[PDB]
Amino acid sequence: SYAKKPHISALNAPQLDQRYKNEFTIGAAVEPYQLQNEKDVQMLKRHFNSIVAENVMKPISIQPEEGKFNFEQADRIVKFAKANGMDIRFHTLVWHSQVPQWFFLDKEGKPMVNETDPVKREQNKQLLLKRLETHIKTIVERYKDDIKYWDVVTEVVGDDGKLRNSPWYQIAGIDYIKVAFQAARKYGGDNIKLYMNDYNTEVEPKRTALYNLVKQLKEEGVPIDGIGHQSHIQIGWPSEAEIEKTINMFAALGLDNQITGLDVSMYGWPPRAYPTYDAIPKQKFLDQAARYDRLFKLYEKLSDKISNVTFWGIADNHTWLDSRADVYYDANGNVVVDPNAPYAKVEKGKGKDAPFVFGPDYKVKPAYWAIIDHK
Ligand SMILES: [Cl-]
Ligand SMILES: [Cl-]
Ligand SMILES: [Zn+2]
Ligand SMILES: [Zn+2]
Ligand SMILES: [Zn+2]
Ligand SMILES: [Zn+2]
Ligand SMILES: [Zn+2]
Ligand SMILES: [Zn+2]
Repeated sequence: SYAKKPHISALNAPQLDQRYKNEFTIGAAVEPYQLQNEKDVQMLKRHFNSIVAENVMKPISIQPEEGKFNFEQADRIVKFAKANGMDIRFHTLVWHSQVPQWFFLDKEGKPMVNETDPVKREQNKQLLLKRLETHIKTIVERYKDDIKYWDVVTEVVGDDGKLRNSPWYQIAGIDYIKVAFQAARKYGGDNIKLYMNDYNTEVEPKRTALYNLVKQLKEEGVPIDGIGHQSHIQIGWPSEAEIEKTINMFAALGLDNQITGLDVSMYGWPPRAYPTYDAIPKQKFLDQAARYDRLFKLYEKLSDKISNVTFWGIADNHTWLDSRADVYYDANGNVVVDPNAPYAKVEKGKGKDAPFVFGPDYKVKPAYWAIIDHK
């Protein structure tokens, strides 16, 4: 939506959070070093009223060894948020990735998943659940008065619609999920909001499996306040109709919905990326802008069911999507972006994606104009 609107500096542009302030908060995911960078600091102060840690609040960053709690990096994000009146989301108490291996070792240092004895497997379950509770307890006791929104568990449903068979599930079964939420509520109180977080929440069979899991846990009294939709999406997929169906489905259970990791990739899956930002054709940005136009119009339509929309980054110069931006080369060394075309080699994670409404020079993209307006 609109290429005649100028590529002005985002520090001079109408504030994104103020545009949406009655509909939902607008958040950004950050690393502590960005709080020491003038442009990123000015971007966060100008456009965002919610914040989340890209990495420093994941389990391995918080307790990389048992009894070793590293809160300094997370503290810096909390301090910045409080000084600027930003909501805080905690990502994340429990996850099968970026999680320290000491959790899943038995008393003799051996992997719990390998235990054959049912008596010892039960002891390992209780040990893991005790470690889980202490991890959550320590974190929540420190941050309960500062952080309102919590991703308690992340990605616990597999893309096959079964519970993800992580070491958490192998060792302790479904109880690790129940214990995670119960501990967060116990040590954090009734005012913090507890979320189950996942990607491809729009996609069956994961969507209905997520729905059934949360419905069952809540019937058993497990405290779950909402769903965190990572929303790592493409220009085409998933459709707005299916996003709407998903939000409505979980809202019918009385759940809040938060969009926790929004980025609109320029590519399909697996991605065939351009090697640089400059090589991305202008038309891609127009296609992205129209997708963003439709997307935020739908979020506004559903604003009574969505409390927050967070982008997984600030501006196009820094995005985890670059780690997936594989560049395919044909036999002559020319870049191949057509998903079906011949190619000879791939350079994994070497290309550039462009997923936000702010460009890598901190100037606004056509996607910005598409969501700042009221059309
Ligand atoms: Cl309004
Ligand atoms: Cl990253
Ligand atoms: Zn309004
Ligand atoms: Zn603001
Ligand atoms: Zn360049
Ligand atoms: Zn709302
Ligand atoms: Zn990053
Ligand atoms: Zn619009």
